[PDB]
Amino acid sequence: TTSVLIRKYAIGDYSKLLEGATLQLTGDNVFQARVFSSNDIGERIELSDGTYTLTELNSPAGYSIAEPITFKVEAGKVYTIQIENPNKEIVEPYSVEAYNDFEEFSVLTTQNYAKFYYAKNKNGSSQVVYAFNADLKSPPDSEDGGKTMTPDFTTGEVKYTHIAGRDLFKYTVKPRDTDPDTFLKHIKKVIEKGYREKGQAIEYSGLTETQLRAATQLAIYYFTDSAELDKDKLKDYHGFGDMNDSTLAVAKILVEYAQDSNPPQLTDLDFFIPNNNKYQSLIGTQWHPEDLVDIIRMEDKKEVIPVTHNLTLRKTVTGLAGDRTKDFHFEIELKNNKQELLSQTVKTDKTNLEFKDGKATINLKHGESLTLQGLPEGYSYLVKETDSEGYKVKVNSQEVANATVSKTGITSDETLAFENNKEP
Repeated sequence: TTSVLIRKYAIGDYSKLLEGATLQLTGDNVFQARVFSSNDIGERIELSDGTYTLTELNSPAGYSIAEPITFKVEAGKVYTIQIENPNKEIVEPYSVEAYNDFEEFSVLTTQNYAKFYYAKNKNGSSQVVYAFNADLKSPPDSEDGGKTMTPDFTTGEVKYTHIAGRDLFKYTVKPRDTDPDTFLKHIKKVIEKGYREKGQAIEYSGLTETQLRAATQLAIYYFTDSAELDKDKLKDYHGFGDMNDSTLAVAKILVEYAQDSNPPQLTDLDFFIPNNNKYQSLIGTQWHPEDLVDIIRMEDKKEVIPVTHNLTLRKTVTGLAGDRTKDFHFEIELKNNKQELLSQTVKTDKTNLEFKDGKATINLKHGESLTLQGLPEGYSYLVKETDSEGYKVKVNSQEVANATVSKTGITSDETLAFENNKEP
């Protein structure tokens, strides 16, 4: 039976796992549902075949609650929606070494390439690897072929989590593609035709191993950082001015092959993510599935606009025939900044309010009010008083025939003062 780890990550920052999220895992077989706190390495569980569901009961301060993940365990494998689980990672994260071999020398034209990146395989050998982010820091310098590494000044030793390169789109900063799967194919085929191993046959006449590696790396950038393969535009671009014309031409051949319709011959590649977000993620040239186990990966959204707002409803009844102890009812529909219904709990000065598919219902009598709290920037409301029968209705002193009002793009606190009038 199947090993899984439940790991909580923050969208956009994978340098460590996101701790203190309250998580619940639910199934439907003979399996005991359980609650736990997301932690720095993952939650290890051994599971029988069946269908399970991970739910976030709530999130660390400053994060949205994520959508529940449903997955199925079958015959030692994990499936989700239907595909086979793409998240395969090592058990001790940020434990793999990668380094830039600071003492290796070989030029592009006039100047040492010096982007000689490697990750250490479990058995001690070194695989060639390539940067995925052209502006972040390279793997730590080693002066002795990867046996010792310069630490980072602030976070210390920089090590990496080894994952299967699937779903690599999210680590790109400025990619050309918009389809994740298309993107992945592009990447695997660049690697397919580029430099992978010491002493391999260089299909391209007159290039050194190092010049191919440079070509390969620039091709990756084409796709990951939208690098323009043009000698003019490259003059000052991370040392690629020193790239001669034929070496550049190969880089083009790699991009053009990858863009073509052939399936990738590579099924899978190692990928590495560093424990410092200013450093670059690395795409490997080899594939080592022995160490990788299934991860149920849930990604929490950083709360992007820390500013939140209040919305107050009031009821006042007037005229000689107005029932001051009638409960008037209000249907409230909220949509967020990006035009999406709110399926979440909401805080008030009284008891809390669950919103189901953008909606919720409250009531008030003459003199009662209710303040909603902590609604996002750019939110919009639609609010209706549902039982106005008999009463002339004004909202913020405006006659409102169908007892309904709306407002989009709200950048501050807002008030809806309903008047219910009934004269005899």
